[PDB]
Amino acid sequence: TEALYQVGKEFTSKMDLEKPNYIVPDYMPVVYDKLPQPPSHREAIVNSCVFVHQTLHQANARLAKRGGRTMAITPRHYLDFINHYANLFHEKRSELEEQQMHLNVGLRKIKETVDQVEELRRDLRIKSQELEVKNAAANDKLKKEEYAVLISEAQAIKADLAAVEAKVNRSTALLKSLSAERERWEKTSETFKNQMSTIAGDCLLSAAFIAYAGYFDQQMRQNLFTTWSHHLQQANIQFRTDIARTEYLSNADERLRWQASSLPADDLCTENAIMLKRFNRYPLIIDPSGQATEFIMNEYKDRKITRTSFLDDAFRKNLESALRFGNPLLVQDVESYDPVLNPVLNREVRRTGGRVLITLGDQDIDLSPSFVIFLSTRDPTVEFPPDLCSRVTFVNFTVTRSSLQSQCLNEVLKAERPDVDEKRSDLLKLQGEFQLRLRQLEKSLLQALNEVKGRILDDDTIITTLENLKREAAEVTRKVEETDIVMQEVETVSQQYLPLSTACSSIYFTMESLKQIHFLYQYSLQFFLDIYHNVLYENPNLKGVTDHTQRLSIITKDLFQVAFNRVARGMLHQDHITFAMLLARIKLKGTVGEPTYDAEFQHFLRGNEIVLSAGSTPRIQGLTVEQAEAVVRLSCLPAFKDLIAKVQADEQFGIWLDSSSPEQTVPYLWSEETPATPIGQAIHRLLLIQAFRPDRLLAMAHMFVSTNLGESFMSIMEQPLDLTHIVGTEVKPNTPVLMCSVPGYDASGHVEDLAAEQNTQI
Repeated sequence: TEALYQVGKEFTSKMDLEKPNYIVPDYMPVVYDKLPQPPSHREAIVNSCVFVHQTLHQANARLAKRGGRTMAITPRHYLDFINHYANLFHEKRSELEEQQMHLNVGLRKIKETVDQVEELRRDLRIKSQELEVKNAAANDKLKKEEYAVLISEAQAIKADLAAVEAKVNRSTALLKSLSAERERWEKTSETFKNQMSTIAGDCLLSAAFIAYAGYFDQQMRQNLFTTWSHHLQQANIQFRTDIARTEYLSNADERLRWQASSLPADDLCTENAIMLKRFNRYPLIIDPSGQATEFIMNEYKDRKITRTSFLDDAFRKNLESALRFGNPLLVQDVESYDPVLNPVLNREVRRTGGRVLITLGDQDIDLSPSFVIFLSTRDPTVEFPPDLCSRVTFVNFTVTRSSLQSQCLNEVLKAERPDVDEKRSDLLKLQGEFQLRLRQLEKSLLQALNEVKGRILDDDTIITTLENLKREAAEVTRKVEETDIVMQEVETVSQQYLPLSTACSSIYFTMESLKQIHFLYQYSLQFFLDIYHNVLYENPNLKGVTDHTQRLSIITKDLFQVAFNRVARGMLHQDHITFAMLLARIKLKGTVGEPTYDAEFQHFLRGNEIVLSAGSTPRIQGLTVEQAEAVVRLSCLPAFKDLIAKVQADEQFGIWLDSSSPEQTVPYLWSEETPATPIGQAIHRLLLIQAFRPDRLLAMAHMFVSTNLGESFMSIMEQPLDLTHIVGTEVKPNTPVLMCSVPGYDASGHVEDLAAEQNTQI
């Protein structure tokens, strides 16, 4: 902690972190034991910088204790952190001061313009007086050749007055047209002090996010930011809580180009793009889906980026060429990392004799300053050694629930409402261009007032340009309003397909969690997307259906069925009920008319955590000790509060307790106010069976799945595998077919027979 503080304080000396008005809180979140008792604002900032680094150690411990994969936290992360803090602070301070410079110039030109028309109106009145004097003098002289010149002079002044009065009206209309811009610039100028007062805190949070948050998923990234934000609050460090981190670390122009480079429209993906732009250590990209690899290649075509791999034979030549010519290089398969990059990643350059040299193996190479290297892997489960973790910036592309919901909502819209989906796509392109144009319009209009000398009225060209920029600004603003209402037509159509997209994300994230119960249950996002595509485009139940609502019900039903069919063929049969149980719970959440049953499922799981004392559990005649305890624990629900009495009042309960199939005749032994639902009755029977006949819990679970998903939902697993249909239609040629068998079983013969049936060579 002492080393971190000294590094932070020494490295932030160039920083302008002096806030004489800073108030020391009564409870100071001190992490450096020798931090001075009345800490200064700079002392608090460096103390907060130390705290952020130590939070990642706590963060790694929490994921490690839960079995999650963690990457080593090294001092190079801290050096990365403070480096980004210095750069962002200077960048944000420079941008704000530069912006405040234009606003002050723009405001003063408008104020001068208001003065100019005031004297020009005074001049207009003066010129009118001159016309009255000249006309009267000419008339009096005429009433008594030179007088023809005098009236010509008066007529010439009349043209001058006409030019003056037209200039007054046009400049007044310009001032009225510039009233909104003058008001907007005044408001921001007042807020200059507030923004200056939060840059120190805002950049600290932003820099920490770039240096540490890359490897973690959406939930863990948010937890880290909230922990840092909370600490700044206890330290009285000022930071704004309104602007999102993506908006504060990137502009709209860059985000527009990122979309053109096929970057997914997702906040975490946008955060990754910012990391891929503001990195200090070279980025290591983790993208199982592969859009990040495409995005990097789209973003760097103009700079001639080359894709290679650590396993390719030309990697050393490609690396040498990229270093020598300064071209971007993308290297895949970083799980096979070649330690030849160790000097490159550590930036161990030797500058002697006007030459910048990098030692690659035993050969010295001149390093061009435009060189950049990106490392990528498609395996999210790969472990890297701590030495590699210290040399790279982790940028993890993990699927978020919101992003998958958007992907699935868009895909069903494309399949089901192609006219609506196309209209949505055109509007997003139109609105993207429209917002782009407005940004140029406000920038250009600001530049015109910031580059004009003397007065605006003096040069009529400046006046015309402002009117044209204002005229185009109003029309585009008119075009934005009309695109807003048409999106409302798109949004209200898309609301019908929202529950399906929620079901899609829940199903995939259930599939993604199946690796926790067996190492074999590995499922990519493409596997689920193939399932989703099958339900939307290769569904025999939609052949003649035309009603959108009925098609949606078919799609929703068939999505659960195909998901179970394809996943369970690659699961052990003992785990089939577990996956079907979860799909039923996902489908239950989709039913608006059903209750949550959260308490009943809370009791169905865990359950044993309700500790019972010796006096808490009595001796119920007709039940064993374990059965009696299950009665007492189940008694905690309001529905089963009168559980012991109901069993005692039922002498026929003894017969049902020792029946072969008690799950099919579970007595109505639960109390309730309103009549329960068939799904609700099954859950009550499920709790009763678990309490009294745990050997029939699987049988009751199958009935629960039958109640939610149908009687034939699990029937495919009972049939022999139809390898012919799956290989011919469901399996892509690039996808290997994995024949996994338990000992004593071997699927080689099935493949050999399958080739014979198809009369194909193998």
